[PDB]
Amino acid sequence: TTALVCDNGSGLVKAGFAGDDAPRAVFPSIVGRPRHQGVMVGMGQKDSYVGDEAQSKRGILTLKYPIEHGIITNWDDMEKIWHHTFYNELRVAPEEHPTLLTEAPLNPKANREKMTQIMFETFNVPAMYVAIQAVLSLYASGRTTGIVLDSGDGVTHNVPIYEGYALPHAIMRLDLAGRDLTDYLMKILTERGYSFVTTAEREIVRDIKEKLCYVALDFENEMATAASSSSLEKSYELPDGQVITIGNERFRCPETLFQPSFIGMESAGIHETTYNSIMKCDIDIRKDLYANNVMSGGTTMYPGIADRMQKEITALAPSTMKIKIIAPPERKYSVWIGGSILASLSTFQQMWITKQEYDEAGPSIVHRKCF
Amino acid sequence: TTALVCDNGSGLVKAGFAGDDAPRAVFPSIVGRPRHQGVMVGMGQKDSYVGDEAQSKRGILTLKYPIEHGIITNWDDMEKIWHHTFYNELRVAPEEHPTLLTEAPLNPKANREKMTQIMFETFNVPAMYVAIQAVLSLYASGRTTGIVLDSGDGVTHNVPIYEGYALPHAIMRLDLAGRDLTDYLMKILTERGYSFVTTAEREIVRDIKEKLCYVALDFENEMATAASSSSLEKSYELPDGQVITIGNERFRCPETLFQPSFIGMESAGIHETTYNSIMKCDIDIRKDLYANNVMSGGTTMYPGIADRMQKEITALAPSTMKIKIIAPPERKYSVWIGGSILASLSTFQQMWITKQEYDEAGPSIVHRKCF
Amino acid sequence: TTALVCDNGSGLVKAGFAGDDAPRAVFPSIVGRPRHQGVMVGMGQKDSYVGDEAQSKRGILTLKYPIEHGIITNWDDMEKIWHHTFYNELRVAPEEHPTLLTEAPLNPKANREKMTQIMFETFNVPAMYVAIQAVLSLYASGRTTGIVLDSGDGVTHNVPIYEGYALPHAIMRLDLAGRDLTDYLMKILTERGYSFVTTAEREIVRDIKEKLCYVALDFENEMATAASSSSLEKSYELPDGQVITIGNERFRCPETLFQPSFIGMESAGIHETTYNSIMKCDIDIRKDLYANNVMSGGTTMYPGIADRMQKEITALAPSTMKIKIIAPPERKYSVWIGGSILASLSTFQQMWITKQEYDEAGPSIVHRKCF
Repeated sequence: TTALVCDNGSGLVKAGFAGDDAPRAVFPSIVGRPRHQGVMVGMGQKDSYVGDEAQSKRGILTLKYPIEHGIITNWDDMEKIWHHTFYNELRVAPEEHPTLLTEAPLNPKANREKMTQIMFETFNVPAMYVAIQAVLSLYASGRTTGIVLDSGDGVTHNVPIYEGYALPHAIMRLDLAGRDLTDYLMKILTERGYSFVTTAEREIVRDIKEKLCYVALDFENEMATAASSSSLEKSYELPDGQVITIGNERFRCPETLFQPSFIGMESAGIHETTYNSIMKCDIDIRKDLYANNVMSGGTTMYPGIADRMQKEITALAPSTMKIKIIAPPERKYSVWIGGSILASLSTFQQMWITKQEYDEAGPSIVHRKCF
Repeated sequence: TTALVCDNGSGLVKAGFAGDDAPRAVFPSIVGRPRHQGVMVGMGQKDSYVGDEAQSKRGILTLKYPIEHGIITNWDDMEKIWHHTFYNELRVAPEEHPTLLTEAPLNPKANREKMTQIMFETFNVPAMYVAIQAVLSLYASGRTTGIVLDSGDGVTHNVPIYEGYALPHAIMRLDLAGRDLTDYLMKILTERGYSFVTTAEREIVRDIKEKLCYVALDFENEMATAASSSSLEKSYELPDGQVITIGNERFRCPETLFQPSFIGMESAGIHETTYNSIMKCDIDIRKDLYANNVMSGGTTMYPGIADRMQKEITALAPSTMKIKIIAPPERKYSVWIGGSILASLSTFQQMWITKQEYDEAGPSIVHRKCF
Repeated sequence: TTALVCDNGSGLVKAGFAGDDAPRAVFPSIVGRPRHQGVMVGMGQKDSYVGDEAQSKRGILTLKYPIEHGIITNWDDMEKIWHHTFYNELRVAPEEHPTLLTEAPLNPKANREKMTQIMFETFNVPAMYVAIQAVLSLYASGRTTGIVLDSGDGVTHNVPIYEGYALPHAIMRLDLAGRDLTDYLMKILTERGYSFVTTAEREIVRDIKEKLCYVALDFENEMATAASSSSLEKSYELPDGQVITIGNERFRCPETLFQPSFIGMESAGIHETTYNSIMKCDIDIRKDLYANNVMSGGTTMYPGIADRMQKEITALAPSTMKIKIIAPPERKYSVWIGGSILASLSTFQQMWITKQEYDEAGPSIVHRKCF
C-alpha cells in the first residue's frame, strides 16, 4: 500500500512514488494565458496551456501561480496542474494510488478544506494525507527534531518540530525575500554614487545581487570598512552592453533578514525570531532544536548565510545554550525528501488520514491529526 | 462537392478544379481599349477586348488592370474577366461548381462586399469562399504555420499565419518594388560617372536590373569595395544598338528593401518588419514562424535574397532565437497551390461560407470566419 | 537676480522671465530634415531647419523630437533648440540670465548629467536649476502638497508631492495614451458592425476619438446599455468626402486608462496606481493628497475624466478616506506656471543649484537637492 507524493512548491512541483529516494518528475506550476489581445488573435481558437506545454512559451504568455505561497486563490488552474501531474507526468491512475499533499503554513480554513474534498470526491483516491512543507524538510536531513527555515521562490517561514510533530499555532511568516532586498540594494548603491533610477538599471541590480552578493562575518565591522573604502568593490559586465559596479552592497542586501529595521519592518530580525520559536517549544527538545537548525530552499542558498546566522546567535545568546548552524547540501529538495522517508516509516502509518475519518470530522481534523 | 479555384493575381489569373495539383488555365487579367482616336477609327464598330483575345494586341491597346494590388476599382472590367475565366478558359458552368476567390490584404469594406454579392446574385453559385493570397502560399509549401512575404507584379505584403489562420489586423503593406528600385539604380549610376538622363537610357537601366542585379553576403562590406574599385563591374549589350555598364549598382538596387532609408521612407527595413509581425504573433507559433519564413512571387525571385535576409536577421537578432530562411522552388505558383490543397482538406470543409450565412451576416463575416 | 524659465515639453517649448505670470514665447521643439532625396535636391545646398522656421514647412520635412518624453537621445538637435529659444525667441543673452530647466520623470543618469554640463560649460550661465515637470504643475494650482498626473503630447506620469518636495523613487510611468486608445477604438467598432480595416479609415477613427469621445458616470452600466442599443449612437461627416458612425466606442476608448486589461497590460488601472502612490507617501500629507488630486496636460483634457476618476476612487475606497478630484482650467499650461511662482518665492531661493556645487558633486546632486 504505497502512496504518491505531490509536492506543491512556490515555483516547482515535485511528484513521485512512495519509497523512492529521488524525484523523477519536476515542473513549475504555471498557467499560460495571453498577455494581450494581439497574442489572442494568433492563439488558434484555444483558451490556455498547462504544464510543460506552456513552459517554453512563457515569455509571450502570462503565467499565473495557483499557489501564492501561501494561499491558493485560483482553484480552476490548480486542478489542471494536479491532473497534469498525475496523468501526463506520473502516468499513473490517481484511483489506484494514495496521494500525499503538502500545505503552506497557516493555510486558510476554506483553502485547506476545499483541496481535501477534491482529492476524494473528484479523484476518488483510496486515502490521502496533507503535510506541512517545513515539516517535511526536517525529515530529509534525517533529523526528527529541529527547526527549519523554509524559503522557496515565494515565501519564507520558521517552523519548530519535535519527533515529526510541528506547532502550527506558533508559526511566524516572513515577507522578506530577494526582491525586497533588491530594492534596498538600489538604495545603498545610490548613496555610494552610482545612479540606477531607470528600469533597465533596476534589472541590472537584480543580476548583481544574484551573482555578486554574499554575507561577511561581522556586519557592523564590515559595513563601515566597505563604506569608507574601495577595498571590497567589484565590477560586472552584463551581456546586454554595459558595465556596473557593486561594493558594500554585496553584504548589505542579505543583512536585512537579520536586521529588518533597514527596510522598515516592526518585527525583529530572523535570528531573534528563531530564538522565540524555540523558547515557546517543548522542554526536552530545545537542546536538540539549537543544534539542529536547518535552512531549506533556494532563496536562503546564499553562501555564508549559515555562518552569519552563527555569528549573531552566539553573540546575542543568554547563558544556558550552545549554537550550531546546519546547512545540508540537498536543502533545495529537502522538502520533497522528508515526505518520502516519512511515508516509508512505520510510525507515520498510524498518522495517515482516511476517507471515512474525513467525512465525519472534515478537513479541520488536520490540526488534531497532523501534528 | 468540389469547387473551382480562381486566383486573382497582380498580373496573372489562375483557374482550375478542386483536387487538381497544377493550374491548366493561366492568363493575365487585362482590358484592351484603344490608346488614342487613330486606333479607334480602325476598330470596326466595337468597344474593347477581354482575355486572351487582347493579349497579342497589347502594344496597340491600353491595358487596364481591374485589380490594383490591392483594390479593385473597375467593376465592369473585372466582371468580364471572371466570365471569361469560367466560360472561355475553364469551359464549365459557374452554377454547377462552387467558386473559391482570393482577396488582397487589407481589402476595403465596399470592395470585398461587392464581389461576394456578385458571385451569388449574378453567377448564382451553390457556395463560395474568399481567402487571402498570402495565406494560400503557406499551404503550398506544406507548412500550416509560418510567415509569407508575397510580392507579385503589383504589391508586396508580410502576413503571419498559424495552422491556416492569419492575422489581418497585423498586416503591413510594402510599396517598394522593382520599379522603385530602378529609379534608385539610376541615381547610383549617375554618381559613378555614367549618364542615364534620357528616357531611352532609363529603359536600359530597367533591363540591366532584371538581368545584372544580385545581392551580396554583406552589404556594407561589399558597397564600399564596389564603390572604391572596378572588380565587380559588368557590361551588357542590348539588341537595340548600344552598350552600358553596371557595377556596385547590381547589389545596391535590391538593398533598399532591407534599408528603405536609401529611397526615403519613414518605415524600417523588411527584415525588421518581419520580426515585428512575428513578435505580435501567438506564443506557441513563434518558434515555428522563424524556421518557416517563406517568400512568394516573381519580384522576390532575385537569387540570394533569401541568403541576404538570413545575414541581417541573424546579426540583428536578440538572444532567444535561431534564424532559417526558406525559398521554395515553386514559389511563383505557391499562392494558387495552397488554395488547392486547402480545398481538398477535411479541416477546411467546416470553414467554407454558404449562401444563407452570407445574406444574414454580410461580406463582413469574412473577418470572423476567414481566420 | 531673476532667472529664465525654459520648459521642455513633449511637443511644445515654453520660455520666459522669472516673475512673469504668462509665457510670451511658445513653439514646438522640432527638427526639420528632408523625408526623402527628392526633397533634398530642391533644398539648396543646406542641411536642416530649426524652430519656427521649420514649423510651416512641416508636411514636407521629417520632424524629429529631441525629447522622447521621456529621454533625450539626439543631443545635436536639442542644443539647436535651446540656442533658438534663448536667442531667436527670448532675444536675451544666456550669460546675463540664470536658466531654469525641466526634466522628465526617471531621467537617465547620462542624460541628466550631460544637459547640466552644457548649460555651464557651453552657455556659461551664472547658475541653473533643474526641476520635474510634474512638480511644477502642482505649484501652478497654488497647492504645495498634492499629486499630479502629467500627460502631454508624449508620455503620462503620476508624481506625489509634499510642500514642493517630490518622490522620484516612487514614480510610475504610464505608456497609455490616445494613440493606443485609438487602436482599441477600432477593435470595438469592428465588433459593432463597422469595418475600418483600410489605412484611410484608421485616420478617420482618430478624428472620431478627438471630437466624439467622452466618459460616462458608470462604465459597466453604460457599456452594456450602449452595446445592446442605438440610443447613444452618433454620426460625423469628415470634409474628405465620407460619413462614419460611433456609439459605445465614445466612452470605451478613455476607459482603458482605468482598466488596462482591455489593451493587454499587466499593470492595474490608473485609479488604483494613484492610490498606491499616496499610500507610499508621508503620513501628514495623505489627507491633503486625496483632496488635492490634480491632472495636467492636453491628453487628460477629455471632459468628464475628473468625474469618472471620482466615481471609481469612491467606490473602491477602503474606509478612512474622502475623495475629491480637481481639474484646474489652466491645466494645459500648469507645468510652466508652477516653475514661475516657485522661482519668485523665498523658500525656493535656498534650493537653487550653483556652478561651484555642480562641479564637486556632479548632476547626481539633483536627487539630494531637488526634492
